[PDB]
Amino acid sequence: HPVLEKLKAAHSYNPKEFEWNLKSGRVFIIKSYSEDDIHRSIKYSIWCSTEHGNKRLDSAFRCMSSKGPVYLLFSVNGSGHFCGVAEMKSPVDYGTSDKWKGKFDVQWIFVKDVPNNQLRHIRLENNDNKPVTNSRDTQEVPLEKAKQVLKIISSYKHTTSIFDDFAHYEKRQAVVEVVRKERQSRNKQ
Repeated sequence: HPVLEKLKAAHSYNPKEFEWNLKSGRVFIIKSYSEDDIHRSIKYSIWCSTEHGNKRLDSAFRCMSSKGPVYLLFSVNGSGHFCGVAEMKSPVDYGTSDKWKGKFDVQWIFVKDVPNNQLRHIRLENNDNKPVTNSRDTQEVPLEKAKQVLKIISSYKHTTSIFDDFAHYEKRQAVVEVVRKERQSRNKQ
């Protein structure tokens, strides 16, 4: 599969060393609606949250302007694992450019399944001491606990990725586009 080979050659997924001991920065949970959205995000380096989520992330990125990075810890709802880590790279663009209303740039860094039981011992004092694995979308992670999460995700010797199913997602999306196009045609009549 050529798209995945292009993506892996052009970007440096799952670096073997990663500075997790962040001197500055902000870290947030991302809860995706689906694997398809993750696949689309890795392929096109974009993300979109809800309206509320986008406002929070836009504000954080703009407040971090030159001081340090904004990291996104991805997990699809009800999945039982995190699927990767990406860096936020731009503010939110609301201009007209069809399922996502805004968008911002991300750089996917880790694409690897890290099970939730590797992280449940880390709790968020700013979210009623619940496990970081029980977070809502765009929940901010305090820097020290974020260091621990990034260290575990960075080091974890994973068995699978969403990449293991790349062709599957490529086909799903392709079939969807045909389905949409023909349906749209039946409604043009």
